[PDB]
Amino acid sequence: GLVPRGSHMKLYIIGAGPGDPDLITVKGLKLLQQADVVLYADSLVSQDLIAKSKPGAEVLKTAGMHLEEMVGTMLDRMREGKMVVRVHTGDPAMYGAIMEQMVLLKREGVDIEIVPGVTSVFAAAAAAEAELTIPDLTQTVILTRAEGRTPVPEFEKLTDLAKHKCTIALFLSSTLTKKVMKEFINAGWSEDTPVVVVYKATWPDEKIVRTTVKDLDDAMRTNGIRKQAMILAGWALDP
Amino acid sequence: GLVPRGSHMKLYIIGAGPGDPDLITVKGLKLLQQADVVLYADSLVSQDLIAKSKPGAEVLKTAGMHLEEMVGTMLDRMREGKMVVRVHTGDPAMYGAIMEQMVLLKREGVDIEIVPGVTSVFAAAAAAEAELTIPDLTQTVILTRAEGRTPVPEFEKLTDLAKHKCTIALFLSSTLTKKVMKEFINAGWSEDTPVVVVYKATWPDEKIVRTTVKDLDDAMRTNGIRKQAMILAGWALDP
Ligand SMILES: Nc1ncnc2c1ncn2[C@@H]1O[C@H](CSCC[C@H](N)C(=O)O)[C@@H](O)[C@H]1O
Ligand SMILES: Nc1ncnc2c1ncn2[C@@H]1O[C@H](CSCC[C@H](N)C(=O)O)[C@@H](O)[C@H]1O
Repeated sequence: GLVPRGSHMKLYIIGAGPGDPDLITVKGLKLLQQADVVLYADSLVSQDLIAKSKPGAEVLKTAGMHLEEMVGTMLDRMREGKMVVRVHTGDPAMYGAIMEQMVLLKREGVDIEIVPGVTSVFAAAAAAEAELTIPDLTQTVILTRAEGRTPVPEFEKLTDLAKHKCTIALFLSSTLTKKVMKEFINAGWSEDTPVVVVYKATWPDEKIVRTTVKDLDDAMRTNGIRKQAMILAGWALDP
Repeated sequence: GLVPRGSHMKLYIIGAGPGDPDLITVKGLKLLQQADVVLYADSLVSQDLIAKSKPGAEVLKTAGMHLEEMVGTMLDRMREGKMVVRVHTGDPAMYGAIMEQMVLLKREGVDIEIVPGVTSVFAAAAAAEAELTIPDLTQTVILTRAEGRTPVPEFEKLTDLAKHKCTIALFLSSTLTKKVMKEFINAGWSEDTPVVVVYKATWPDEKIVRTTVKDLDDAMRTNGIRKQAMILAGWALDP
C-alpha cells in the first residue's frame, strides 16, 4: 500500500473457531498469515493453526503473562511498526476476556478490529446434527455457564434460566454436571430431557456423547470428559 | 480418491457466515468450490460468495421451491453421482430450517454434514466491539426472536426472558421494535439500557446504530433499518 496511515496502531482480535484449523474464517487466516506478532493461549488454539503464521513471525503464549505486561508488549511491537494480532478460541464475544486489553489499548490510541469466528456452541450443534431452534418447540437458545466457586449474577442462576424450557448451551461446565443436573431437575425438567456433550468439537480427539439429565454426570465420568466440553441441553437435542 | 464409498449420497449444510464472502470458513469455501450442485437463498447469501463455485456448477435458488421438490431434486443429483451442497446464512443452527430436509434425506440414506459458520449475533458483537459476557455484569447471552404474528412458545416470551437482565440478542425482529421495547420496559429494564442494532453486519452497506430501549423504534425508522438486523440489548453494550 502506497501511503502511511498509522495502521500498525491496531489490534486484530481473531476468532480462531473451535479447533480445526480450517474452521477459522478466510479473513482471520489472511490476517494470521501476515501478522508479524501473533498472541494466543496454548493448547486451546491448535498448534496447526498457529504454525500457519509466516516465517519470522514472533509467536507469544500469553497464559503466564499479566495484563499490563501483555498490553505493554503489544504496544511496543505496534510502535515498532509491526502488525500485531491475538488469536482467541471460538468467537471472542463468549468469555474471550477481550474487554480489558481493549480498554487499555484504546487509551494508547490503538484501533481494534474483532474478526468474528465459529463459536463452540455452533461447532457442537453441527457435530450433533442439531438445529437449536425448532418452530413450535423452542425459539430461544440460552448461552451460559454453571456456577462452581465463581458465582454467576443473581438473576442468572441455571435453575431460573431453565424455567424457559428452551435450548441451553453450557460453556466452562464439564466438571459441574452434578450442579447442572440439580439445577435442571429443580426447574422441573424431565430427567429424560436430552443432553448432548461435545468434547473438543472438531479436534481429532472429538467425542460426541448422547445422554439425558439423569445420566449426565455418569456419562461425563464414564467417557473421561473433564474439560473443553460444550453441553447442549433440551428437546431440540432429541435424536 | 481411489475407491468408491457412496460419498455422492451426502448433503453438506454450510454456514456461509453473516455476508462478507471471507467470513465463510476455509472448509466451507473448499466444499463450495468443489460442489457440482449449489443450493441457496438469494439476497441473504452474497452473490460474490456463490460466484466462487466452479465453472459448470448448477446453482439453484430455493426460495420459490417447496420441500419435497427441493429434496427430490437434491436426491436426483446425488443419485447421478454429483456433489451437492446447500449454503445457509450465518450458522445453520439458528433458524436455518435445516431439520425438515435432513429428516427426508436421511430416510433416503443420505449422510449429512453440517459445516458450522459465523452467526450474525457474533458478527454484530464484533462490529460493535463488544464482548457479550462480562465478569460481574452478565455471564448469559439469550438468543431469541420477538413475537409478531407467529407466536413463540409460552415460556419464551420476551418479557420473561428479559427478567434475567443479561445480554439478549434478537433475530428476525427489526420491524418489531415497539413490541421489544414494551417487553423490556415491562420486565423492569431501565429505558436507558443500551441497545446496539447492526444492520447487514459485514456487508458493504452495514450500519451500526447505538441507541437505548427508549429510542429503539425511532432509531430503527430514522436509520431506515427494516430487515436483516441483529439487535443486541444489555449493559454489555454500554459504550
Ligand atoms: N472445541 C470445543 N469443544 C467443546 N467446547 C469447547 C471447545 N472450545 C471451547 N469450548 C467451550 O468453551 C469453553 C472455554 S470459554 C471460551 C469459549 C469460546 N470463546 C467459544 O466461542 O467457543 C470450554 O470450557 C468449553 O465449554
Ligand atoms: N448480516 C446480518 N446482519 C444482521 N442480522 C443478520 C444478518 N444475517 C442474518 N441476520 C439476522 O438473522 C435473521 C435471519 S434468521 C437466519 C439467521 C442465521 N442462521 C445466522 O446464524 O445469523 C435476520 O432477521 C437478522 O436478525
